[PDB]
Amino acid sequence: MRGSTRDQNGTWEMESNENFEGYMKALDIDFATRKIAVRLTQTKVIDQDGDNFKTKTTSTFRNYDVDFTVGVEFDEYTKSLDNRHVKALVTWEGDVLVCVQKGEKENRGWKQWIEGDKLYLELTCGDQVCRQVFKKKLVPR
Repeated sequence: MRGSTRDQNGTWEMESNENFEGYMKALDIDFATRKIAVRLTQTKVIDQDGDNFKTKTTSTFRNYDVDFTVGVEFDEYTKSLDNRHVKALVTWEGDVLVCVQKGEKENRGWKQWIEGDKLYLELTCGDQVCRQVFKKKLVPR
């Protein structure tokens, strides 16, 4: 994948989500939670000021909010998911925003990037990959 810009500011609405179930299962998220969440549309709001990100990902079930500074390791406590601690680090690879979440689970993290007018997010855990695509609702520019 390739990002067309590093500017991810805006509000984005999920248009597709594939293998979210597998990703959730890899995280040991319980059956009932997976069934509720799997096909609920998510909205993602990104407020990005240089290296500082505040993100909110919302549905009518749960929200999944995380704030970070690019290039600064942090203790991510995953209360909205599996209630674990990971050492999270978000870096740029080109114009792809890459997060590695070090901890118990292998190969855990995500990659987020813009292609033109859409936002893409690939979430990984173990041997599972979830691919999400979001259409634009609002961007500043």
